[PDB]
Amino acid sequence: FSSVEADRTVSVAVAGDASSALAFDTSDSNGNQYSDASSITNGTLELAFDSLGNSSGINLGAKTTFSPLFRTINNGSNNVNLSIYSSEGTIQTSPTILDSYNAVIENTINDGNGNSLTIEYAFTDENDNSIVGDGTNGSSVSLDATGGSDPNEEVSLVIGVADPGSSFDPSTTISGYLSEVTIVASSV
Amino acid sequence: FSSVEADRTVSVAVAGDASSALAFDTSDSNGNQYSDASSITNGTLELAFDSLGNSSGINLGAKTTFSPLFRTINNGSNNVNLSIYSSEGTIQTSPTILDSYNAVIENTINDGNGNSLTIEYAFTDENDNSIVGDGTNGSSVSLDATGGSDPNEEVSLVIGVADPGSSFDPSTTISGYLSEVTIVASSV
Amino acid sequence: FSSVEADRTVSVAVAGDASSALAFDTSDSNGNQYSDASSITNGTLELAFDSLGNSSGINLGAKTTFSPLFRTINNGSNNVNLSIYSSEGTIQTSPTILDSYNAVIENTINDGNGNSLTIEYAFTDENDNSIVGDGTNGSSVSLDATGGSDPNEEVSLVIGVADPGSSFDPSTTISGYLSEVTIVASSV
Repeated sequence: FSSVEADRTVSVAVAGDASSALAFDTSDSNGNQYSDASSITNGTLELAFDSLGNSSGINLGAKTTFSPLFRTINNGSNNVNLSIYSSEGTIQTSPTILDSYNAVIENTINDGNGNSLTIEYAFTDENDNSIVGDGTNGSSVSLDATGGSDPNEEVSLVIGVADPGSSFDPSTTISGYLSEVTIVASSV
Repeated sequence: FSSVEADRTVSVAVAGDASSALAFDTSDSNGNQYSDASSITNGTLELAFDSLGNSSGINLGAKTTFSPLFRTINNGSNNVNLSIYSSEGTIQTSPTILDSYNAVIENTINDGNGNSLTIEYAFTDENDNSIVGDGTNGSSVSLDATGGSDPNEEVSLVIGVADPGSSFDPSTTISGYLSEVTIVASSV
Repeated sequence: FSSVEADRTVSVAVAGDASSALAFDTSDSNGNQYSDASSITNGTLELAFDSLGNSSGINLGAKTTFSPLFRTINNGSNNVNLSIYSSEGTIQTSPTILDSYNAVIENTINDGNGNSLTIEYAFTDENDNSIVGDGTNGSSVSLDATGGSDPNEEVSLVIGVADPGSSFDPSTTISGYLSEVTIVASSV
């Protein structure tokens, strides 16, 4: 009624690695690292497939499948549909190289004195389901809310690369690959 | 006219939670309540993003949108422009992390052996419009007077936090965050 | 001179609302009532914040400021200084909650199984001066009588209440608040 009101107060906190509302751990107690393909976050989760040592990244002209990779944690106030839609790349359905799974993240680049090289990505999760984000249909998996009993996420990955016998070479420049694989855990 | 007149009497009452000239409540229905992000006021309403059960706060380098959050109730005999702005932070326009909305409440913090980390807050109301208080222009929404027919108000929220490149770490100290989120429901 | 005289007769007329030497009014033609915070005098003028409707009083921890409230009307001869010294309450300077203002009327109350809650008042009118009573210095404003030009008076009000996070609870009894806000219009 014609007045101001200043009774509010707030407390906030930030946790980058293992205590956010939606976190990622990538390790097992008294066990092993799930895989060093992805490393413990430095304050931001990172994927390092493009370089391993004793191998200059992915092997061309074949299918490279990666182990469970990083797990996920949810503690928000609602059940969530975790999904990955990879803003930088492009959503593709009915894959051209990884023709088994339903939908994928597509990327393509060229040499510079050579032309298209085609690559494809898919995150397979629990029953090999391709978790490929939210789109016209996208793809997602169910999760438990704050507490609950059972989160069920160990998001595996598959990398597919074409095999051009010409119009491409594995030497010299290759333009930038994908980055910024966004994650969504919206409500349902 | 050269005389005193003790002609007056007055009655005053105080109520902090659900019955006042301007009230904030969570009284949806026989079915549900509006999320755990802001518990019922203890005498003064409080925002509790500091912790969500297992989680110690918010994700870095990501956008954390939140549910409708607390509602607002007006009971004064005037259509009032409800608005929100923190006296501890500062008003910013054309957000650096939340670049969709028009304006935000900007806050920043640092590690102590690591320098700035940036963060922004936006309250979106019943239609995703950013309420950011009263300023040179600010932002506000309409309301109904005493009784009226439709207070038709609920204040949504979004939290955006920048990503730390190599100049900040969650480890060790993080200086104080925002507090005292004031509110204005002045006369239009 | 050893005798008595009885040449006496002079009438007395009483009117509780408008025709008195000092009076109060609340509305004007073809327009609006100033506000229902103080309804028209029933023979005595009352302040009714306790029952604003759809509310149980004033918000805690807020600078509850109200509309211009009642005006003041004079029909006497001499210019007067108008002030409110609130016999029941206490006079305080350098307010503790409404700190910007000069002087205030102070009151405090408790729970019975809980302790002090602090509240404060002040009127503004022209100059926004407290107009709080006559005391060691008090606070007053000038007013004209028998027309001439006009009284040019309208006494607004502000209500401040503290924000105790403990030692108090809205629940259960809150002992009596202020009453008898006395008014003085004295000679100068």
